[PDB]
Order: sequence, then C-alpha cells, then structure tokens
Amino acid sequence: VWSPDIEQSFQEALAIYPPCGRRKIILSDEGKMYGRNELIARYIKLRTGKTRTRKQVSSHIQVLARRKAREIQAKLKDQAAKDKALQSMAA
DNA sequence: TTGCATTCCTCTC
DNA sequence: GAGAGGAATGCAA
Repeated sequence: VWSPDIEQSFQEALAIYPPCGRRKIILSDEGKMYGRNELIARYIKLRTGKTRTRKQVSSHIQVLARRKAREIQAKLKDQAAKDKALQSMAA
C-alpha cells in the first residue's frame, strides 16, 4: 500500500509540493479545484504509475504526524520518569 | 498500539 | 451543492 517505490515518490511529492498555509484550495486555469494531497496523489501516478486516492494520501500524512508526535514525547516521558524518581527519592 | 481507512468539520468556489 | 484538506473516529493485527 505504501511500498518503497510508492513511498519514495510520496516522499518526493512532499519535497515538491510544500505544505499549505491557511488557504487549502487553488483553481487551475480551466477551473478544476486543487489541493495538496490531490497534487501529491497525481504526482504518484506520474512517477510510479499506480493509483493512490486523495484520501489515502491524507491518511498517510496523518500517521506520519502521529509518529513524530509520539517519538518526541516518548523522549519527554522517558526522562520525566527518571527525573521524578531521583526527586521523589531525594525527599 | 497503530497503520490503514472512513467519517466529520469547515473552508473556497 | 461540489469538492477540497485536515481533524476525528473506526478498525483489525
């Protein structure tokens, strides 16, 4: 589903299409309405050839955000317990 | 526990 | 109403 090749081009898309600000929507000269994940999905097909839904992309963007949000706090908790012990014991 | 999908929300048009 | 991104849920493994 997120095979190394599809994953590669997805990582490529992330570098190609920078993250959006508050404005999430843009119109082409023909009037078709565009989002970042839609472009990302589009770029996948361009390089991979495979089909990845606009929503499949959004799901992936989410889980990567989840992970990094964990890895940072799991570090802020792995030491918060070591700090708590030394303090609770120093009492 | 979490990587997937799927709904819910709120924006532009 | 159409269609979008992103947060909320839903859901096996």
